[PDB]
Amino acid sequence: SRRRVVITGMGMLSPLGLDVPSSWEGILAGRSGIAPIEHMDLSAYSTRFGGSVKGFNVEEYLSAKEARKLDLFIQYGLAASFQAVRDSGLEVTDANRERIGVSMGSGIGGLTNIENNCRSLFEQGPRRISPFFVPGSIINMVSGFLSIHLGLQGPNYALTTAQTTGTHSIGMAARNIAYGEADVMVAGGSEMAACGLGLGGFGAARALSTRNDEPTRASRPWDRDRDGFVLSDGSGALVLEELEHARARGARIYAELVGFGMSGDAFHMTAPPEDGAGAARCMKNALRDAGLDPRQVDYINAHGTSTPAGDIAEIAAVKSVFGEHAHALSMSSTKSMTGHLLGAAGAVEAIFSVLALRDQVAPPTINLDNPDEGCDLDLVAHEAKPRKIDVALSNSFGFGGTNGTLVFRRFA
Amino acid sequence: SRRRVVITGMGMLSPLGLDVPSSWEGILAGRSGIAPIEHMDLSAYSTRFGGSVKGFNVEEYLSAKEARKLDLFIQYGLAASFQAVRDSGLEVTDANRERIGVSMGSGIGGLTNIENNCRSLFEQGPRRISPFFVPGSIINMVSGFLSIHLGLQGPNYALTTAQTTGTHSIGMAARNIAYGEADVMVAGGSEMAACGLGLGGFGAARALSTRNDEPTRASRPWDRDRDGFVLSDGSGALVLEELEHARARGARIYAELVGFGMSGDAFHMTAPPEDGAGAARCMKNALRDAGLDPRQVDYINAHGTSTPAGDIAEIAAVKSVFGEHAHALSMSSTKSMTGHLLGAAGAVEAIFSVLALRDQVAPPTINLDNPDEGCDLDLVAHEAKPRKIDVALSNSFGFGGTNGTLVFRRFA
Ligand SMILES: CC(=O)N1Cc2ccc(N)cc2C1
Repeated sequence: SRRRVVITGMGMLSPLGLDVPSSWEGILAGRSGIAPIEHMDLSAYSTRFGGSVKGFNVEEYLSAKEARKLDLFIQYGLAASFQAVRDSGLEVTDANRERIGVSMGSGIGGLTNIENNCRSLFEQGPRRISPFFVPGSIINMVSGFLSIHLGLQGPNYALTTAQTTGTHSIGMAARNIAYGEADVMVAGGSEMAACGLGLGGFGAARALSTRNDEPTRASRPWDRDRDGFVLSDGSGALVLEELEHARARGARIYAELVGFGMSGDAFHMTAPPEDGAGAARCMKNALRDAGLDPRQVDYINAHGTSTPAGDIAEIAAVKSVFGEHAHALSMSSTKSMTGHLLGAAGAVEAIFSVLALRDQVAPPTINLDNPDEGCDLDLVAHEAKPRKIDVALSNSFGFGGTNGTLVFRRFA
Repeated sequence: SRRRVVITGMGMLSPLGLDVPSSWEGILAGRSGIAPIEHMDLSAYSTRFGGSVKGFNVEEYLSAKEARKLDLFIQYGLAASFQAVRDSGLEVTDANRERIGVSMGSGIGGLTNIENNCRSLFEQGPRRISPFFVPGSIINMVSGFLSIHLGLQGPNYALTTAQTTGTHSIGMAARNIAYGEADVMVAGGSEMAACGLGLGGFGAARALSTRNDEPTRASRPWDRDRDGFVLSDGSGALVLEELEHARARGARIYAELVGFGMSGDAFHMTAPPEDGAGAARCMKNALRDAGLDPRQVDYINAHGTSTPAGDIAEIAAVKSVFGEHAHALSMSSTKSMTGHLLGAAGAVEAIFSVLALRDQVAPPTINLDNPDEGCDLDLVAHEAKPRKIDVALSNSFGFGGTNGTLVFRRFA
């Protein structure tokens, strides 16, 4: 039957740093990775800032010759994938390669790449479209390229479920191992949507904070002055591993993955139900899946996108699932500092959640100066809060009424 | 032990018709759906033909208002999903809605919408980007929109595994049911990449047939004159159902899905290994999953893309897997008539594999006028072949070395 699943490796690019420890240091210090965007000219855009990955050197991972053929999202996913695999100390052999797979996803994928070849197509013509446009841009090629580079011959796929992609990717990889389709999976996601179509598209839908004159205070989840999410780039990857396999080889285990929930809201293409009915169903499935009393949950890492409707939905979802225990746990949004990595949001927040467990600290919600109507839970405003965390939960919600929950606990 | 999964409903948009019975009539008569592409200037392109969905009326499915928000690939996916659900006679209720989920995917997604919003971005700047650009273009919106429209609250997600997408979607939907996460799933894929960026993308990699003089003859898997694949558009969708839930409501069962294989080649970003190592591993994994010996397999719907390296690698794979049984089974490429629907290839080709079981006939590989070196198997050249079929394989292989196999068995 169902095997248990532990975290043996983590890798990350965020607007807070080029690895996990540097990113985490910023999280505990309540530092913002949000700044005006420099790689393009956004004077015609209603939003001109985001969470860029700053100082990324792809030639720490790939030959410039390969890197040139690949969209930044693919570069970011490989960067985090390679970190996580090295962090696991796992050796890939002919003996285990067929039992090691990969599920790295993206919400949008190679939008910069499609934008640039679109430029070439319209300004010059079809014959200037790169021969590398398809394999360098489509979402499954983080899983593809990682498998080619490392010899991973296990299950090879990618999810695209918008802002839920990282949680879905991690959770379903765990089910791969749980049910014995694999002993190891590299799982998470990557996003680089900070191009014309991305900032314009989200801008057109009026979803983005337009606080161009103070980018670091734009992402203010549950604050009454919130005006949309902040668009950020990066990657999260975890090495998920069957528990006995991890023990046999003496792997360092950060935490166990005990619970995964999915659920459609069936409510609206882009709007979350104000009652949190979808988040509620999802967390309930995931806590059942983990065989837990909801009162065991100590820390929740919220979706916490800093949109009006999304944030309030999540208070209502947590009050409804946890009843009075909603006032005992701590809930925070690391999106306060990183902004919204979209399909990678689930991945980086999975790792922040595992790190709350290791270090016994609730990350802060920075910029929560004036909590909104009903937002009366412990939201770890401003400053990290050292506390007892046995069980941590990470929530994601996306367009299509798509929901995911991951439940982690300490392994000893 | 594990719940059994059956097919109770099927839906399709293809170059051979706007539904399954019309597509299947096409298939068994050896008709081509390939023609010069219209309503689009391909003067500057090396390929000017493909498999277009001819005569599609989205308003049979959606309001004009709904449909104007959504890329053709999503319209195609919804059409297939709606056909399939209706074909199943499933009643969605408050009692069962949490146990009905969706896994509809795409290889490439919303190229045509990205192209048109790009046209507007480059000519007039970002204030001409549709506010429905993002949710109207991202790959999870077939699953999103279907779930919202039918009120489905089960597992809500999408796969994107290039030309393997449709197969992976159906396969991992089947897993959700087997391991009791859902009782019903709508699964498959949709694709409409016949924009400048698709034909130009694949054209730039010289992956496409350039036989503009005889478009019906361009797709010729295992023929010595083949010169790359034909780009085709459309959708497949299956209603997957746990057996006891099918029988309890007196569902018409087309066939049972007994076996699912995934596997990475870990070989090359675009190229398959010459010896079908990947396809071999994947078919072996799928037959082991089904608890079947290779001698039990009667019909294989090949990937059969009409690429020099792709077609011959599949011959290698089958010979390696089926040894002294490889000439006994019939193996045909329906891409000989449909061309390559990319991420929807696996969905439509799963349906054709189910109807091969229902009607006891192997669909032809048309245009196999001169089989290449080593292509001495029963590739059902030119005409449909009635024969005994108890076990059917549908193989899919994609960029990133991503493999998928589905094993269907007759039900009586
Ligand atoms: C043409 C056809 O087969 N259908 C099935 C179906 C199901 C639901 C909705 N909204 C619309 C339609 C149209």
